[PDB]
Amino acid sequence: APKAKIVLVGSGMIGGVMATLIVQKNLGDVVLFDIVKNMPHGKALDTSHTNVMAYSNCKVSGSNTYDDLAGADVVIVTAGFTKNRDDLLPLNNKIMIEIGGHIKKNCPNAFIIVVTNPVDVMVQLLHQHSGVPKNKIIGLGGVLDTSRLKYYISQKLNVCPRDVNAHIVGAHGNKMVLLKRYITVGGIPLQEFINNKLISDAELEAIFDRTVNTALEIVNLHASPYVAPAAAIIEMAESYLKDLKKVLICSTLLEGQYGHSDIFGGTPVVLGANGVEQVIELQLNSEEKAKFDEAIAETKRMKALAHHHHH
Amino acid sequence: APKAKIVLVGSGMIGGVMATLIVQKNLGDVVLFDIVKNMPHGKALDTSHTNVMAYSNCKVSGSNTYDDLAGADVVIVTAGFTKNRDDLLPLNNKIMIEIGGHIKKNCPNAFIIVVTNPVDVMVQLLHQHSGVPKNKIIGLGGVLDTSRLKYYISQKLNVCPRDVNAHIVGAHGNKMVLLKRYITVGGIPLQEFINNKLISDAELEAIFDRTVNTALEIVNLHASPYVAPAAAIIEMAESYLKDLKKVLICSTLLEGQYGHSDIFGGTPVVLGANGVEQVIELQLNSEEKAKFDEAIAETKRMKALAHHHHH
Amino acid sequence: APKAKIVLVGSGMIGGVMATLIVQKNLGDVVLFDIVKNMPHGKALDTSHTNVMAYSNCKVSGSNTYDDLAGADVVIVTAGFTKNRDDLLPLNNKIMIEIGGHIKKNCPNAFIIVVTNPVDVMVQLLHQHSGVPKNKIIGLGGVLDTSRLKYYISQKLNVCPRDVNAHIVGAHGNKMVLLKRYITVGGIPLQEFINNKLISDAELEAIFDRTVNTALEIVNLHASPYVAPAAAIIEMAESYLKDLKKVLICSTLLEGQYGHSDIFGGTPVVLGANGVEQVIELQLNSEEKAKFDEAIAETKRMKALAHHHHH
Amino acid sequence: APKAKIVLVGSGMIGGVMATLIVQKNLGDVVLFDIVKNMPHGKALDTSHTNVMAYSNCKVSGSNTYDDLAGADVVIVTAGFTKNRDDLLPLNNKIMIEIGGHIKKNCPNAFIIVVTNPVDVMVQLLHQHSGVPKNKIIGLGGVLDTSRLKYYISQKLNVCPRDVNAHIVGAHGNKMVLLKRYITVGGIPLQEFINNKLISDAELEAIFDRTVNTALEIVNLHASPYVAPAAAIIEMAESYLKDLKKVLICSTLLEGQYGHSDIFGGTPVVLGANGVEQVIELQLNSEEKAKFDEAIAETKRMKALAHHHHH
Repeated sequence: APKAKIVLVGSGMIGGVMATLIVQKNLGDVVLFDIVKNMPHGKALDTSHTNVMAYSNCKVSGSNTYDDLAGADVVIVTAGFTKNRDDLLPLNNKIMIEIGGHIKKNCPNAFIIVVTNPVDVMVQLLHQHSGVPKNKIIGLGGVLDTSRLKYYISQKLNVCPRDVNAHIVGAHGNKMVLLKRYITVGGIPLQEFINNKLISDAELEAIFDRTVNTALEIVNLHASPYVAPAAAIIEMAESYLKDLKKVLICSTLLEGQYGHSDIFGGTPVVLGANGVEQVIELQLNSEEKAKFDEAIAETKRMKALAHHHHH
Repeated sequence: APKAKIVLVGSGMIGGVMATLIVQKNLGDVVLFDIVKNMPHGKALDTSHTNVMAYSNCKVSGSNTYDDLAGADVVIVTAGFTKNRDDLLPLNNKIMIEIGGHIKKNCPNAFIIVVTNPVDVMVQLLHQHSGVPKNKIIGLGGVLDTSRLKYYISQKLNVCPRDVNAHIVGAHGNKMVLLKRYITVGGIPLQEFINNKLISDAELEAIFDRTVNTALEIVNLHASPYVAPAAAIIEMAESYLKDLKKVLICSTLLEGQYGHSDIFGGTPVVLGANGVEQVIELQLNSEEKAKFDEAIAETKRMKALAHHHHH
Repeated sequence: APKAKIVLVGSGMIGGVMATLIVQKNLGDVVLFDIVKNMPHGKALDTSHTNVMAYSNCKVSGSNTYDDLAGADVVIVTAGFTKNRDDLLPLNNKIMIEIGGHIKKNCPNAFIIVVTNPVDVMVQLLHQHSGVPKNKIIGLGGVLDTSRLKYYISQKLNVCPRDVNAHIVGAHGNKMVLLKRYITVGGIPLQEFINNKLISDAELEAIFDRTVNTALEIVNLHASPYVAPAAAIIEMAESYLKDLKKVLICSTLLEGQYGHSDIFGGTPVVLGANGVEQVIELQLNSEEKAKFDEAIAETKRMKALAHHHHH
Repeated sequence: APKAKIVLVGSGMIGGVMATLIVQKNLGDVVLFDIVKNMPHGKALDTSHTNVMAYSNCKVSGSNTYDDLAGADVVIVTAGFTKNRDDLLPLNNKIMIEIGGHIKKNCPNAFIIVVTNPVDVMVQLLHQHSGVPKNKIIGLGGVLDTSRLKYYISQKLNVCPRDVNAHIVGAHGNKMVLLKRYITVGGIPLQEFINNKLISDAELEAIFDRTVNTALEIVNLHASPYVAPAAAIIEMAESYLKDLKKVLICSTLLEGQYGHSDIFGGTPVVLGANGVEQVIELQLNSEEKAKFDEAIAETKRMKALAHHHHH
């Protein structure tokens, strides 16, 4: 096998960090694609020199040509308008449709990661127009949202961040379902730490609200989230590329899980060489299911608005 | 700060792998100490050349001189006789006593990891004779025993090994307490996977028995365990050295946890720059506590035999 | 030792990438300092979540307070105006003076890396006002400029980028001295590859010109260099922090090397736990020395303009 | 692509370290093959648990069945008798012949690394009997011998080990050709350091002799070389697997280089996805060529003795 070819469809801030991390990790050749003239060539050039510092040997190329999708193993889609918000849904639908046609033609066996918000909508639109199998396309959501929850808890408890495990399901956005019952610290139920007064229920509520609102908190601090999104996406991609079979929460086609079909939503999946190798259905109680249902309903509402412009 | 100085007291097979991994990870300068003439110099020389392949710069030196403990940041003790078994306990006590006197004199601020079996006994003897604070000495046990349990489950479930989390407490050896209730897969309770028929209770019983008996299985296959022990020890050491604050199950002085005091036993702890920063007490039920009590009792029985030879 | 504290004085694009890589590499706690209100808090928050994906445990904090330099082990200065160019020299002098006073007060034992252009001027101004020893301050230049030269040659020759070694000395900027005679490929003199017609002299001239002009090439492509600068700086910092003793070309105080004293200029140095542990003087011929002299002269011309505003 | 399959033909000490490092680096699934019953299963089991500590997911299996070569991407041959020495040559020839027949049948597209001494002989015998293309088989030699030379020089000069580059050619063993003229430190000719009295010619002679005699030095210290050999082999393998295109000195089929054809000998090569992608011929002077010729002559003498037993 030659190296993997990884095509970043969108070379904005998240793209730039993704390119950086791919080279750090020597994960494959990178194409920074964008519709903006020359900019992706400039970022690609800058990024390419870091092969020296990293002792890697990944090519990093820019592209303004959709045909450069040919032979892609992994396609990561960040392209889309970001600036009410529902008015962007049909514009972004058109972007998914165009990208999907190019994936179908040029790299129908690629594994596809969708980032364009609202991701649980956009991923399904790209699934439909790209024609790729359901195990070959996913959306970013839970790895990112849970990194925040895990991190905040770990700082309170003074433990390694990765030793906090947590589940956020349903959708990526304001209807995300944070599951207190599925939080552990070093594999131990969070409740034990609450029982010991090491962290309180009230503190946890504050951390939940902070988790849901983190993107807004960052924007209100005159920054914007792109470094953690990039890292989350690269964790997903790497699991696929290296057949690590990590359990990672991602937006995936539901086929009855949680009572839902014909829609994408956030749930733990196992990512390895065959893409989505397993879809894990958490055994939610009725209160948790109700919240899952609200997340799905909101994805459906926005999906309906995505199809069509009106005068 | 100069680099950490890491002294391996015992340069047998586990020592050799530890030296190898320290250089791979660029964790510090290494001293391979042993009472056997010249052998540690030979291993150290071989190991030193790997700095080139690893792009590291750790010194690796051999030693036949206890005074080379001076200035050690981390001391890892593997020295001891291994070939009934209880007859070795007083010989190994004498080894702990001798090493402890040298640690007290030459590196009283070192962090100490004890490996010599039975570790939960030997660690406490070295604690007592070295004079180091309780937060500065631990024994290998749970990281190693749980790596086996986690690994076997992960292979059954076809998930990344590290995504299986599990707890084995009390002691390292045949009385280890395997806690089915504290197993998770990607943070999700194992029971959910049993409910879905992805792994059965009967399979789990077989995996438990295999876990307890793994060292014997390897010896019966005409090999011997040293690679996983080494890796486990290096994970512990690295957590200390790098202040990662990982939750790792290790033998530590109990001060009332589980109803036990004045004895060492296996329990999750948090390892960072201040050594044992937290001792986590799992909220065991009575059936699990009974097994914990049997593990402690066996550590005490062997500790009693360690003190003295008889004619 | 607790973790290293690394203070990024300037939280713009290079700062952001530096923070990202420090967490990836688990190199220390990071402070993103800037005079811009709140922005560094926002970047720090985003960056902090990546501890989860990276299995690291570095704190990442923002700061708008110079006193947060207290206890810094490593201080990296990117702050300064960037938008003729010589008119900025006295404004940037004032920035170096202010930062230097804060380093002298709060972290006089820190190792300091200066990035603000023109670096060979700015580094010496910060040396003078910070009061730090000559072995504790350096400027970014040769690691960055050589990464470009090495990379371009490696692509022509189809070899691993790091296996091309090259020297660019004197100053960082348009008077950089590219030393054809000191280029090797897998340790073998470049000339052998020219002799074999694997790369021509004419190709090399084109690659030299491209190297000198790379920042302009990137800007003309509607991007800007910050990813490779960040990686270069982090390679330097890491060599110090981990005592790797890498030979890295950096701006350092000259004390007679190349016939020059009382000025900073680019030359290979060895970076380890004691800072600049060695200054290596290449045995330049007269033609190469003449170019070195032109680089120094230009640093002096700009240094003279830095001292004072005029009406 | 699924993961690479890496078959270690010989599961002795070098095999064990190789298995360890493959898992550390997550490079592929490993088969520890040996003719000794059960031992490779035992080592494989021990090694497999380290996936947990390493956050990797490489299978590690033992084998006593040559057919398990099926589908191997990389085959590393350490098998052979080691205990005069020329009497072993025909026994080891028979081992190469048997392994070659199994490679031809089961994995004719594998990349093959030969370690069995004398490697420059054994590699060519395995080439001939395996039928693999010349760009798909190499022998360990120069990466290992040069790691020693580089390391010893780096310790004298107090620089990072990898920043010393050096060439040892011709053969692996007592006729190795150490090329003083091709040593550099941070890319700078060694001669400059001799000129500055930082290292003397006499010191270098001592380091050369130590390099040639390192295996004997280690054995005389009651250890044996296996850790550095393993690391060297894994550097080669990784370059192939990851398409890094590193310049690495290895035993390869000569087709006129240095005046030699129809024989294997040590020379820098470039290792990437297409195997031996380039054979680099150093432009030796007559004195260096004479030594190269002596190395070849000795490989030929032993090759002649390898063919046949006598009564």
